[PDB]
Amino acid sequence: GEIEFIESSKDAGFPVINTPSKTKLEPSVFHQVFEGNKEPAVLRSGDPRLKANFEEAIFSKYIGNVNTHVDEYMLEAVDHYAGQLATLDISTEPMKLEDAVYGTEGLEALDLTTSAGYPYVALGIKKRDILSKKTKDLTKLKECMDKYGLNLPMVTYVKDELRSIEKVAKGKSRLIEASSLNDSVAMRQTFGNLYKTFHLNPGVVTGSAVGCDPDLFWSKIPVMLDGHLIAFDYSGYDASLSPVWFACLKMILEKLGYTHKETNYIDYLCNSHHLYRDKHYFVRGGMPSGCSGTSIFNSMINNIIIRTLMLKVYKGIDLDQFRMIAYGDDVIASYPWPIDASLLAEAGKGYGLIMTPADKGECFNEVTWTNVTFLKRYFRADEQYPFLVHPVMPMKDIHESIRWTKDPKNTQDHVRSLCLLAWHNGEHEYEEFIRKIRSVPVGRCLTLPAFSTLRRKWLDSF
RNA sequence: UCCAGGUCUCUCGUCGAA
RNA sequence: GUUCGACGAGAGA
RNA sequence: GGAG
Ligand SMILES: [Mg+2]
Repeated sequence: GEIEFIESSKDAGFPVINTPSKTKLEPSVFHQVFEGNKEPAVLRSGDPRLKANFEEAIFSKYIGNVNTHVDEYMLEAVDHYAGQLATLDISTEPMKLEDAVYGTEGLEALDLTTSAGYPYVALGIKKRDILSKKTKDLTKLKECMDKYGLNLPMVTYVKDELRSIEKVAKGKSRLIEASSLNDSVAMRQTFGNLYKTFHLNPGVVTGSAVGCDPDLFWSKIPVMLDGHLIAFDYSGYDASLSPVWFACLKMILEKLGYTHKETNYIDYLCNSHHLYRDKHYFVRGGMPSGCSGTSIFNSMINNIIIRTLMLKVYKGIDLDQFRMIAYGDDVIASYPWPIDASLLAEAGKGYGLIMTPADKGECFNEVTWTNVTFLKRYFRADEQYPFLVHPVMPMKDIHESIRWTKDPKNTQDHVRSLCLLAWHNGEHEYEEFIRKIRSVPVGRCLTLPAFSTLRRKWLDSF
């Protein structure tokens, strides 16, 4: 992806937006209890912790575009993945507007607690001023879509979240692109049936993990990926994507049954326009993270990409024995024979992708069931029931979370939620976690679940 | 004086009235 | 208890 | 800009 052009929003008849410049995050009562290396991301150019230019840092992800055509490897990649998806019977018929907006099996309602994007954000207008799940009213919505139309600019915000202090110093904060309510609705009408079929079918046929519950899904993964493991990381995947990959996505969408007018919606993802503060800018390429379908489309593209690389690097690879599960850029895969991920990274480079060793490792060495991760979780077979597998989030990540709060009123919910992640590390580790929580006054006021109760509910869930 | 911060998935919690 | 609904939070991508 |  590449920022092609920047103009003042005033030139283009857009207002200055007003982007929150202060974190909601503050140290919690457990800040001194646990060790941690993360702090709230830099949100503004005048952050005292900055050791580099902030705006340069945040837009640096747009590394550029490769100018190459859809080659024979891509075509074969698209054909093979389209053949899997054909078994799922995805309807290309538009989703009913009420279902698209207020929810249906496999697809939750629009989030009414989030911004409505442009122009509503500059008009003081919220989603709740327009939509209500209690009434399921569409009258005010139809009228706002008629009035303001589609293909509105997305609004760039700096994401408020914890980051390593290294990334704080370099100002390497992440950006989100707020989709207009109108475009979210139009997207959901057009692709809603695809969305729900993916959500309902996580696994190696969609090549997607969206819709999964790691507590249950982790036990299925080794059954689905029974070959030699393949995993690697991407650097700035979303923003690294060149237009050729969107061209591929549109082709696979056509093979699914979508027409040109419908695939043209992808042009608004690939060739996108944005508001940041007092600027209006144009990006060619890059998946604008925050558009409707971000996860599904990033995952679909990841399925096209990794097939492409396999086919290019290894002639006589048999994709029918390839298995992969992607969640956006995150991926875990297998092939019956050892695949050199460093060679895939090499081919990836020519396609404008930056692929590095899994989990920020030093070399593209062997990926094993013991060291592989997915959705930041390790895999550990239950010692009692070896066919059941624990999703294991590292305690250090659980520690970073508990050390901060967006509101001390939520302490009970926050800490309970973390317990449900922590116990998969085992009873000893869990009790040490509970103990440190109980080492400060507030901790002793919390209702925390017993290890035995968690294990019991888990086994019961199967 | 106060508000402004995406798409989605999963899970937990508080409310439900069948 | 169980479903389905509305609201809050946490985590992941 | 929205609201009180
Ligand atoms: Mg990964």
